[PDB]
Amino acid sequence: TDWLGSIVSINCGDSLGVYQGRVSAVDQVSQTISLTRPFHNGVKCLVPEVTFRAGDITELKILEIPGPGDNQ
Repeated sequence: TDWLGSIVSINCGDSLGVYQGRVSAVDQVSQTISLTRPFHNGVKCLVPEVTFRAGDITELKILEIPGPGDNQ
């Protein structure tokens, strides 16, 4: 759950491409990671939260590390 509060770029492979955003949630049981207000193709997604399975991610880039405070 260490990714929480970071800003990341998540590549989901050829079919969905790349999403960038703040990590708002991490679910260790379902093995997912949620981005709030993510961008895709240089534009803000219309949906405010998108949740990805870790097993679908081909590359995770850490754009900003979490800050030292409450990231929940």
